[PDB]
Amino acid sequence: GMLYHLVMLEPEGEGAMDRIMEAMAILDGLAPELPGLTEFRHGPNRDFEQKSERYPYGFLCTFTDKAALDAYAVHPTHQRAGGMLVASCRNGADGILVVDLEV
Amino acid sequence: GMLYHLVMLEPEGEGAMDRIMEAMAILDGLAPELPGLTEFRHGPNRDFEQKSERYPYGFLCTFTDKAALDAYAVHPTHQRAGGMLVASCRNGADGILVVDLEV
Repeated sequence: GMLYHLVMLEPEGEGAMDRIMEAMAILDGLAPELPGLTEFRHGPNRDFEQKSERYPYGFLCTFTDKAALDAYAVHPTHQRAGGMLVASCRNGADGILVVDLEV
Repeated sequence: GMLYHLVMLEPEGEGAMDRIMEAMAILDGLAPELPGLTEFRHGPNRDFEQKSERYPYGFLCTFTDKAALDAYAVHPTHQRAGGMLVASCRNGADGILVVDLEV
């Protein structure tokens, strides 16, 4: 079963978006190197209906399967990028919403 | 200018999911008739990191542009299905998170 991994971010502090944007470039580089991560996309939340105002930025990974998601989890590039995101968000990991939709 | 429209649901009540799957079937049949809606997916949130327990189900629509999202917004068949989602979630539309990532 195919997994859409959605990560919504709550930036907090001076240089939070800058660091997040470096983390996005780090993850753009990683995606092509992981065969089970078929698509990686990121951007501002335009929130046209004003129903997610807490999360001004997010990203999406599409994985072939759970093995692919786990390969991504553990890769040193992603652990570094993940650390940077946690350092850039409100109350750390608590300012990061992660959904894993099986589609 | 491509838009990822993500809807996460908080079902509330007996028969909430039953109605949500009815609304999903409506959107499955509509998506193919909306040419700027290039992909429509949905399923349960496995939430492997326990970081989104609130939202057991969700869906993603990929739109080519804002005009495509607007065409979906105003389509009477989408509105029917969206009213069903609202009436199936906790405290109405309060139980629905909607992101629009511009990617």
